Amino acid sequence: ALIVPYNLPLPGGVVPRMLITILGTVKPNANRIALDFQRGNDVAFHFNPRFNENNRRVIVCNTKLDNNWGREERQSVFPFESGKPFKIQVLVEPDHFKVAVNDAHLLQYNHRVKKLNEISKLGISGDIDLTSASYTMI
Ligand SMILES: COc1c(F)c(F)c(C(=O)N[C@H]2[C@@H](O)[C@@H](CO)O[C@@H](S[C@@H]3O[C@H](CO)[C@H](O)[C@H](NC(=O)c4c(F)c(F)c(OC)c(F)c4F)[C@H]3OS(=O)(=O)O)[C@@H]2O)c(F)c1F
Repeated sequence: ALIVPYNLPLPGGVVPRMLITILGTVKPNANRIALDFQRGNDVAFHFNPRFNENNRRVIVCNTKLDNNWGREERQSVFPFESGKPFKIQVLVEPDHFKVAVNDAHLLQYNHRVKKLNEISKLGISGDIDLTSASYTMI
């Protein structure tokens, strides 16, 4: 049981082979969830499940630079369910973040922010009960 929004420091930023694991439960009637991997005020990787965008469920990913959102990356697969426990794993690889939900690969997001070792915070927010947030090197 962690308070949301939660900040997970990433000391010395991220690096390939770093695995971030988030455990929680989606609230009933959730509207959205967000993971924000931040480089100072910039958002290197925003991962944003939306439960009701024009009555569709979609995950939006993007980068924020100098307070400007870039071009969104959207795909169709939506593994979250209101009221249910989830696991998000974010594995940093050399050219992308690799995301799996509930042990199934979901998406990749290519690195736009190049200075990986300055992406030194993960913010976790939105309509979840957050159980734990941690990292390990694999
Ligand atoms: C298929 O359907 C669509 C569509 F319907 C669209 F509208 C778009 C379109 O691009 N929509 C974007 C457009 O309307 C743009 C214009 O400013 O605004 C973004 S919204 C923006 O999108 C960003 C990523 O590009 C962020 O997701 C951003 N959200 C947050 O900052 C945010 C959040 F994600 C949270 F989860 C959150 O609380 C947990 C919160 F407080 C937030 F502020 C969020 O800002 S907020 O909705 O005002 O909060 C739309 O996605 C689209 F591409 C599609 F493909």
